[PDB]
Amino acid sequence: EHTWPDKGSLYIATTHTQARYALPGVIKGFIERYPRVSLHMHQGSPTQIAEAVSKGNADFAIATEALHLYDDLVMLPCYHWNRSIVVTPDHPLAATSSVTIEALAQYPLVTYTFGFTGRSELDTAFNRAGLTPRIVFTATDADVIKTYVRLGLGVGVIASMAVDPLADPDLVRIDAHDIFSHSTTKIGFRRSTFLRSYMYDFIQRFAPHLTRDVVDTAVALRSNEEIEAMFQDIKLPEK
Amino acid sequence: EHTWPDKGSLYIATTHTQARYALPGVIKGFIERYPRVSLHMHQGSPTQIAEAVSKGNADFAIATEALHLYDDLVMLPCYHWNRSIVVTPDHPLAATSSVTIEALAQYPLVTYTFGFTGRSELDTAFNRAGLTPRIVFTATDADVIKTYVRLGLGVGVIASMAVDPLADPDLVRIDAHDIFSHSTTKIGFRRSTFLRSYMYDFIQRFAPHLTRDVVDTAVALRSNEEIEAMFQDIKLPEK
Repeated sequence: EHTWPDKGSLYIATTHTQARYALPGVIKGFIERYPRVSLHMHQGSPTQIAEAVSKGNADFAIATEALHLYDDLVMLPCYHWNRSIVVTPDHPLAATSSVTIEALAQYPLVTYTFGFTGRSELDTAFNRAGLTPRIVFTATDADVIKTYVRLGLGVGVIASMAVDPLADPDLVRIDAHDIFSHSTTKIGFRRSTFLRSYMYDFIQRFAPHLTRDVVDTAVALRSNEEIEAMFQDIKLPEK
Repeated sequence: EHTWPDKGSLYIATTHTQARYALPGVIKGFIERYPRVSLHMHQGSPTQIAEAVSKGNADFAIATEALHLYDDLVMLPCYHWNRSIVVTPDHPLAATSSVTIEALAQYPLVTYTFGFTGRSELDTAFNRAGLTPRIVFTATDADVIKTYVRLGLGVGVIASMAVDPLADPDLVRIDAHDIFSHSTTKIGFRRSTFLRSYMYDFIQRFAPHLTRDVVDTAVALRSNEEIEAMFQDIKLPEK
């Protein structure tokens, strides 16, 4: 209908990438739908994020899957995403017909800060291929990464959701989905958290397969591993 | 002339705000001027920044002044900057003729992460006025801060250099220079670092009053305090 009168607060701890490219539409929709809920969002490192909902006052952790770190939280898979290579049109990569990771490792890289927004998968891929990449520029934000790629500092590696040809018309995007293993964005919370109906609403808005029932089943499992296995038959959203 | 053949590396540890709004022009100019220097830049927290040049491999720390943290580095003042209030045109602040900090504290705030990019001065100002601000949104990036201000999450407080009416035409900027004490961006390095001529070039490009002589005098002082006092007669750049 119109709006809910529900009343309460919703504290989110998340990353730049989620805050910037994944959440604004969800949050806009939620804000008009749930007028009397005080929404809070604090960008943090994956460590800070886990700490914030684990020890602090965040209700929800929204971040890409990071080891046994969200271990004592209820973690739910929301969507899969991967990386795009960003270069200038005059870059040797732009000419190259199919670009591999040995071709990519030839160049200085401009990408995410270590342990952020799935850097691990980039590192792991290089380790696996026995290659040592020259990472010269590092940041939390795809925007400045793009800025420095356009100055010729090197080859950008960002999240594909952080690119758009409409808003970055002077760049060349190369999909690296066959180059890196995909990353999974997860939503998480403390088990002791009483899940308000707006909390269910929000979760399902951000992750449609996560209906109230499914969420309730997941908390009943008491393993994040079993929770992820719940969905191994279905194709999760790709972003 | 054209270019220098000089050869070496330049490792910079800095913040988002510097990387995004203060450095790209300097770096572009430096990159064509100093072709054979490998430039590296890694965004980090003020803690990471200090650690990186203090313990790690960064040559230069570029960040706003942060206590006895850069204590065992050579710190040089580069420029002063302050904050702007960012709201939507239909915000009560936009109508208000002169906006004070008691008027501002009436509203939920969208600003920098704690201990970042001069948050302290915002906090200190609120403490001094005996006011407790409702900070609902926090981030390292002015861009997403602006994004969430436009959704009506609250009142933005960013660096003035992070705003432009040309590139953010649908926002209202209010200068808060009489509201917050200014912040000072500083450049810093380890004393044992041999200062290459490109390093002097770069420093002076970023901070014109910091000529080779002046820089050399500053290292001779062996106090960051005396170094800052060297310039107390002149007006530092304002950004």
